Amino acid sequence: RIKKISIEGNIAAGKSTFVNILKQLSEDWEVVPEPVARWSNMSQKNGGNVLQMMYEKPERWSFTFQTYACLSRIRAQLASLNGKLEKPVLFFERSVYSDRYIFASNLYESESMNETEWTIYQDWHDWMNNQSLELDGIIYLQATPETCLHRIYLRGRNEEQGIPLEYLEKLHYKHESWLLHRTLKTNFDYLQEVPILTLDVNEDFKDKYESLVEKVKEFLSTL
Amino acid sequence: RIKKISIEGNIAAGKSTFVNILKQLSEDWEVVPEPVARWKNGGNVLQMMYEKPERWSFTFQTYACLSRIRAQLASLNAEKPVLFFERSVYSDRYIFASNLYESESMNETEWTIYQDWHDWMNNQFGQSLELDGIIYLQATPETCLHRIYLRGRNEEQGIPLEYLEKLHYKHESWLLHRTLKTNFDYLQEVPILTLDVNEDFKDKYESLVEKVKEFLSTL
Ligand SMILES: O=c1ccn([C@@H]2O[C@H](COP(=O)(O)OP(=O)(O)O)[C@@H](O)[C@H]2O)c(=O)[nH]1
Ligand SMILES: O=c1ccn([C@@H]2O[C@H](COP(=O)(O)OP(=O)(O)O)[C@@H](O)[C@H]2O)c(=O)[nH]1
Ligand SMILES: Nc1ncnc2c1ncn2[C@@H]1C[C@@H](O)[C@H](CO)O1
Ligand SMILES: Nc1ncnc2c1ncn2[C@@H]1C[C@@H](O)[C@H](CO)O1
Repeated sequence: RIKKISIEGNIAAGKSTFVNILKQLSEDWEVVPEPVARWSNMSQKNGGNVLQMMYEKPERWSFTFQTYACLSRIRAQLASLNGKLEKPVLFFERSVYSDRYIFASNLYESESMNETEWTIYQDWHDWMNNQSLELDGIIYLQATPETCLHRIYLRGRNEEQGIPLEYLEKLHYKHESWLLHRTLKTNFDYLQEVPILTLDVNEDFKDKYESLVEKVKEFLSTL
Repeated sequence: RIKKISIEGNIAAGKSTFVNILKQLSEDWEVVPEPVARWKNGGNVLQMMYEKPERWSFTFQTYACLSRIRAQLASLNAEKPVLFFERSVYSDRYIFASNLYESESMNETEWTIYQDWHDWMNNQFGQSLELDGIIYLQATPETCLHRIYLRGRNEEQGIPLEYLEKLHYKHESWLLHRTLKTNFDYLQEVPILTLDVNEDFKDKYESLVEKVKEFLSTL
């Protein structure tokens, strides 16, 4: 019996950092890192190609990217149900919900996907998933768009130095509608009541992470 | 129990005609017809695919092949049931997406990604969408183009002849010479039936339907 937890947060808030932190702390704790972040500096080929494209001309490629990136996530968390794990916990790096209600939905609103692409994507999504990876909990790593902005700066990936404060602000608002106010409605009945834990990570924690983690073990003890 | 046979063939060779014909002759005989034939968003995407195919080919193929996949999964649930599909997931790939890639309307990345996906879309869900046999409706491309005009269609009245030829050779290679190799290995074995439908058969299909039965009798 493996519990599944999704760790969520904006570009550069500290997800793979944190995710690599609890990694080391438990033999019963495994993580699945988001394939998009690894393409991000032969699936690596396809993955590498589509990301630069996506940046250069989102209005052309958001639909091919979002489907490929989401397919990539389903097969990764699947191959992890196997892999490992007495008191198992699987941490996901972001989820198939993130894909759709944060990134895909955002590109429609931005018009980089038209009604047709969005409507198709929505039922591919709806369908692709009805056919196991339901989550037991959600951890929300909360940071302001300016913290993420400088942390994209401490990361120094080429492509992301472009990314402007306004796109981060945009994504922040959607994480807050979804994970705090629980304002957003989904087409997945259960994700209206998945328990959620919200961690504030504006303060660095790379070597001052004990409370965060005590908070994690608590919430985990209450599932 | 429920055998699945594919009716294959170039555009307007007569596939929609033969399966409807076959459909009235036996309580054991049902069919699942390809959605592109049928073509809301499928209709916008189809229309866009005629407009700027270098833009919409990847998107159309996706939707077209999963729109097919579910349709056939929906049908899959008499004494000797036989379900004929109006083409298969293989047609989608090794006839159409192929060609479109070959014609540069998909780039390498697009192509590789689609093959990957397909590879996975039709394995995860291979539970009986797998074919028992294939019936190749064989027509000359010059025949298929009269039937293009016969069927009288908006967008269709301009199919260059040359395209139909693009589609012929691919069929012949897969279906006649059997030169074409895949990643659906079973496929390079499965019995194929080659039918000549150059002669109109709308009201003369007994010889056609005789063979289909001699054929089904050996599976
Ligand atoms: O407490 C922290 C958390 C994160 N980071 C840095 O912020 C950048 C982006 O964080 P990460 O890649 O983990 O964010 P993700 O987007 O994966 O959430 C990296 O340079 C991390 O070193 C940091 O310096 N202090
Ligand atoms: O023996 C035949 C078979 C077909 N057709 C006509 O050819 C057109 C296209 O055939 P169909 O839609 O069946 O071809 P498909 O694309 O479905 O292979 C239709 O208007 C048919 O009525 C015909 O006149 N004689
Ligand atoms: N679905 C997605 N998952 C993870 N990251 C995504 C997704 N869609 C877009 N991105 C990011 C945002 C940006 O860094 C780049 C393309 O804009 O990829
Ligand atoms: N996958 C496909 N299945 C059936 N027809 C297709 C497919 N891809 C393209 N077509 C045809 C070719 C042309 O007649 C029209 C527009 O591309 O649809």
